[PDB]
Amino acid sequence: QYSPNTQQGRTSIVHLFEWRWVDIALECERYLAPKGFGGVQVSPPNENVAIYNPFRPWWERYQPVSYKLCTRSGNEDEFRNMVTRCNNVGVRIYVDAVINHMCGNAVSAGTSSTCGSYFNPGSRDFPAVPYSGWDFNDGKCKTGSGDIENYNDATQVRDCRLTGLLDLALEKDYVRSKIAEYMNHLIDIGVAGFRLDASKHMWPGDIKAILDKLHNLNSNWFPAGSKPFIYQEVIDLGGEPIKSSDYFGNGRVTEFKYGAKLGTVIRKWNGEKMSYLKNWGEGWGFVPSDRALVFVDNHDNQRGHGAGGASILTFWDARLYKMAVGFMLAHPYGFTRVMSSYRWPRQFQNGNDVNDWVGPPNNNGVIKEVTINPDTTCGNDWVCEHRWRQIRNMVIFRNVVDGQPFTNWYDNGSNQVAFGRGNRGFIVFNNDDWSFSLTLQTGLPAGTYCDVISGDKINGNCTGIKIYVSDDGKAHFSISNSAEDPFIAIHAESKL
Ligand SMILES: CCOC(=O)/C=C/c1ccc(O)c(O)c1
Ligand SMILES: CCOC(=O)/C=C/c1ccc(O)c(O)c1
Ligand SMILES: CCOC(=O)/C=C/c1ccc(O)c(O)c1
Ligand SMILES: *[C@@H]1O[C@H](CO)[C@@H](O)[C@H](O)[C@H]1NC(C)=O
Ligand SMILES: [Ca+2]
Ligand SMILES: [Cl-]
Repeated sequence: QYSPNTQQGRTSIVHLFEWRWVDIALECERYLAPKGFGGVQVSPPNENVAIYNPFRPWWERYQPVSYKLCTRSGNEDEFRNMVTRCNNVGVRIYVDAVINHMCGNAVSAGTSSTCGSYFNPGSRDFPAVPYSGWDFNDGKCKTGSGDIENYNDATQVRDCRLTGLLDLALEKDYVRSKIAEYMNHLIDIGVAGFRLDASKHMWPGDIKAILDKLHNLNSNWFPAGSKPFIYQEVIDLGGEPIKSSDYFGNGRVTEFKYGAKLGTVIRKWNGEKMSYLKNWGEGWGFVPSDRALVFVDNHDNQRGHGAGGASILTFWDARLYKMAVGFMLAHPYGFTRVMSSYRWPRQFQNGNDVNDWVGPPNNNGVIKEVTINPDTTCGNDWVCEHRWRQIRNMVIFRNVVDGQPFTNWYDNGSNQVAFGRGNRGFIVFNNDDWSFSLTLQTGLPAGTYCDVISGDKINGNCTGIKIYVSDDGKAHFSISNSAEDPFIAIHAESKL
């Protein structure tokens, strides 16, 4: 459950948030496989509630009505077509598995379902699964409301309703088996693994009993004996009784302190500075690298439903976002996930921002198509961060330096830092308020290399900055603090 099951040399996954299955299939063929992306995390593919408004909020997909594969991203035929085409070009599919709960215990304030299945939250009746009142934790939870009242309390966190969502009794083997039936149907179609939603709200032993029922991967594409990659969503910020180490036996765990701290460091909060990232990873008290799923959108779609660290980013903030993603993709700690988002307005109040009824671009309920502009960016309100040159080229950097050690760290005691990845990559960052201009030791061999942040290596030549490495691996780097991207990255495949 710890190995990503990606093709050798492909080292990251991209979350194509709410994209349609057809658009992900095309993206796998025209962009993700040619650019070496390891896989895609898709939004929940199972049937969910549809509020009566239109209003198609993003959170509707986290309220299951059944396990039929029928959502605004597409139906089962479209889902199987996407998994087949993506696996055929070596791009894996990871499903967001919503298994802790069904929909809101109320929600009947006005609602329907995405594939027409009947459901009634009040009587706990979900006949398309089938689940009844005997399959929920209403009698195990001991709070007066039935909802979680203290989110650091270990028993309420796992047995009571998360924000009113009907909580499944995962100690029953019937419930564990229905969930495994759904997840096994997905593995058999060709899925390579899963994001386990709300894992903090499930007991480690119940998750393991579900995982022990999971199938080996489809051996028409994966070697025999391969097991599904599992990454558990658990926000563990520090002193609470629930800890990420309660879940290492089941698979990887999301390290939310990674994106939170990389965000406060790049923003210099409280005097923090990038030179403190010298011992980034386990030196910062994070989970072990072989159990970490890392990302920098600490909390994307930062609406009111969220109890943790958070930082969403715009223009001067897109600059900080690209710097954070580049540091993450060059650093060897953890398995990396990049987020691809959609555009949505903000309100500018409550302290930071509050336009929160966000939902993806939609064609009257169904997700809109992803369009590609002539410069390879996207239209139709999709942001496509994974197509930004600086991010895409850092996804490639991570592949090129796969397995090489962290080495050659440099820092100026403030926010100008640099490090190498063995003899195959080197990266330099300037987040101070003055320019950087110095000769540093790399582990790279002599030659001319293209900076992949400011340009590309096209046809034996570079489109942006060129870096010259001398015979003893030293190289001069000059970075203005006024550059749009104050960092430079070079690697073995961007050498001329
Ligand atoms: C121009 C893009 O067309 C497609 O991507 C075809 C997707 C597709 C999905 C499900 C099917 O059963 C199918 O025949 C085709
Ligand atoms: C080298 C071993 O390090 C660990 O096992 C870290 C465990 C750990 C558990 C929970 C956390 O929230 C965390 O940051 C770290
Ligand atoms: C000139 C740009 O053309 C496009 O962006 C086509 C997007 C597209 C084409 C076919 C599809 O089935 C789809 O989902 C999306
Ligand atoms: C590409 O251009 C750089 C200068 O920008 C030069 O050093 C390099 O030799 C050129 N490539 C070839 C193959 O001549
Ligand atoms: Ca629970
Ligand atoms: Cl997550």
